[PDB]
Amino acid sequence: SPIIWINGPFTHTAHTLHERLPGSFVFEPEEMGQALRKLTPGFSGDPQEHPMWIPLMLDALQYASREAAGPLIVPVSISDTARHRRLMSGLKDRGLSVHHFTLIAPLNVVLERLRRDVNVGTVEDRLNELRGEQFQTHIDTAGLGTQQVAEQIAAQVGLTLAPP
Amino acid sequence: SPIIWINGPFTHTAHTLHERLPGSFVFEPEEMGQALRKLTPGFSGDPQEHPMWIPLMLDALQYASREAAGPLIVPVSISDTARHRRLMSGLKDRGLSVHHFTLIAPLNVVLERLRRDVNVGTVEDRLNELRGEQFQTHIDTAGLGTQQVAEQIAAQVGLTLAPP
Ligand SMILES: [Cl-]
Ligand SMILES: [Cl-]
Repeated sequence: SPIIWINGPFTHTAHTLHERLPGSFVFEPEEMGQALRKLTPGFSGDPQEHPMWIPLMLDALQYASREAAGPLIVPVSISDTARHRRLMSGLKDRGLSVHHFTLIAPLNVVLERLRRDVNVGTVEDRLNELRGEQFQTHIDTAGLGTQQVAEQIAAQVGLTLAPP
Repeated sequence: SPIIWINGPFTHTAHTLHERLPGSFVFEPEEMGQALRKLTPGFSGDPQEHPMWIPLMLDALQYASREAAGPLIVPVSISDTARHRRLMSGLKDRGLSVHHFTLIAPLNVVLERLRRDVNVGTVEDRLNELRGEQFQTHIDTAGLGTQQVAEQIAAQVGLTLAPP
């Protein structure tokens, strides 16, 4: 069944798609990061930088793929071109064909989300990096609510959404 | 005196500019990397990933700046948006105002250079990353020889080149 892989600079999109695709399951890669941080002596920093995170999370994803009734929805937040490539070639290796998207979001929307929980230049650098073609397919969310992003993503992948 | 900071995906440009700007000096950041690799217990990997490389190379650059007769020319090869930012804010901190450029080079030119000493997708990912606006000012070298890139860079920074 389809795998919808959504990279973002921030979440709600994944949830919205989930609510409107019956049988769908939200696979959260961070669960593998939390396991690895607890199982590793002397670990610090971003769990998603653990050397085993990419291969073990993708192994789990492959198994999840075989068990999924409906579409498998995977929210990620990756900025590193090298980690992105590693992930993309890992999927391919495992024979997994995913619909992969990167959300291009307006600076003010990102800054406002971060504040409701931040150097503007550092945020803008990130958003500028995501706009690189190594991150295609791009979905620009300017002027769109979560419902409309979800709808746009579903249209691109050829999926019919249940109503809101 | 002006600092001409040239990031590239590959070298010859720096040399050409050097040959046509009397009094100029080519500052090679990799010399600091080689020192740090030899001075560090258990070190492996890219010397330019050494945690002290950014701050110590930039300290050296600041001193070089005070001693330079002519323009200071600095060839770098950086792909990491995070390392790029670190470098850019480090310069600013040290009060150094540099003319910073990233060469956008054609895929075939890069692939051909690498062969004369390589996964096409991995190269293309890198070139796509460099085209991000976090890497401005961009200089697209399509159709240009080293002499013409040098000339273009000099024009942008307001410098008169000696003849070839
Ligand atoms: Cl795209
Ligand atoms: Cl530019």
